[PDB]
Amino acid sequence: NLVQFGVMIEKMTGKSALQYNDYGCYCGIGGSHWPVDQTDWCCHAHDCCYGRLEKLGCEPKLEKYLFSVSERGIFCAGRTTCQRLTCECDKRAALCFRRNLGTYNRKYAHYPNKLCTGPTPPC
Ligand SMILES: Cc1c(C(=O)C(N)=O)c2c(OCC(=O)O)cccc2n1Cc1ccccc1C(F)(F)F
Ligand SMILES: [Ca+2]
Ligand SMILES: [Cl-]
Ligand SMILES: [Cl-]
Repeated sequence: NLVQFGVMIEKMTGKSALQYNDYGCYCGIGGSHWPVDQTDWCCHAHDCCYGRLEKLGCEPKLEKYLFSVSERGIFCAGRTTCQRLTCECDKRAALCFRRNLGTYNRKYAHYPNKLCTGPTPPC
């Protein structure tokens, strides 16, 4: 249930959402070992954000929220607090991606999971 996040990613980065799937060791489902770069740390932080939401009773993988983008930035909304929290985790990630556009490297898109090595940093 990832239409909204993808749309947020595209608005904020100018790239297709597909460019952030399987990026590094953390972007995409699950993740492990040490983040390859700052964009990947965004995804590590995002996974941590979702785990916090799951411990609150939310289902952030499934929640559908509402959002807009102006110049003031990204405005999050939703009927429930869980939807709004999901939007906040995604927003922080999309902003993090935009902020690190400067070190985004195409070589890490679709990164083979065997190249993920090191310890798994804690949340
Ligand atoms: C960037 C990202 C994710 C992350 O932010 C992350 N931390 O792993 C992500 C994701 O993470 C949620 C999680 O693993 O808890 C699952 C599926 C696709 C994901 N993607 C890619 C993505 C995002 C939005 C819409 C579509 C896609 C996709 F996969 F189609 F490219
Ligand atoms: Ca992930
Ligand atoms: Cl976060
Ligand atoms: Cl609803």
